[PDB]
Amino acid sequence: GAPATVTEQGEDITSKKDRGVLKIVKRVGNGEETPMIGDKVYVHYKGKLSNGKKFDSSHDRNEPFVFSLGKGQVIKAWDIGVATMKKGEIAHLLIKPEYAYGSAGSLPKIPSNATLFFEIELLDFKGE
Ligand SMILES: COc1cc2cc(c1OC)OCCCn1cc(nn1)C[C@@H](C)COC(=O)[C@@H]1CCCCN1C(=O)[C@H]2C1CCCCC1
Repeated sequence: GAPATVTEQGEDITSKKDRGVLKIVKRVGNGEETPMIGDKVYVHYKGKLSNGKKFDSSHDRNEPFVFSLGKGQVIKAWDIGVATMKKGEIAHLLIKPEYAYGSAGSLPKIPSNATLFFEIELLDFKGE
């Protein structure tokens, strides 16, 4: 499925090049601009554990998820990944625990050493 394709063909977008955050562009966005640290970013997403029956989606609430890039509301992988995206882009990210909830996890929601998969659509971003 989608996660396996990211493993096999995804680009490593980490600085350390440790394959901690792998990305496939599923739909190319518009223009050249990508968001700056501090920008408010508006997305739709679906997320799941790799090896789990936990699934989460913005589409359930039928409203975009909004956060400030780099301000710490979301996992490191999201700060790294969303910063690479253009408006209108859809991407798949596969994420090792070091860039998500680590060895500890965050129970009950997130277990120890969980790999996460997301599909993210970057709808818009706006400066502070
Ligand atoms: C729908 O509720 C949740 C969704 C997800 C994780 C959740 C969660 O709350 C229960 O708990 C993680 C542990 C507690 N927590 C929450 C937050 N920080 N720590 C803020 C939260 C915004 C952090 O979430 C993220 O960084 C990522 C990216 C943004 C969208 C949600 N994210 C999740 O990790 C999901 C998670 C995805 C995989 C399947 C289980 C849910």
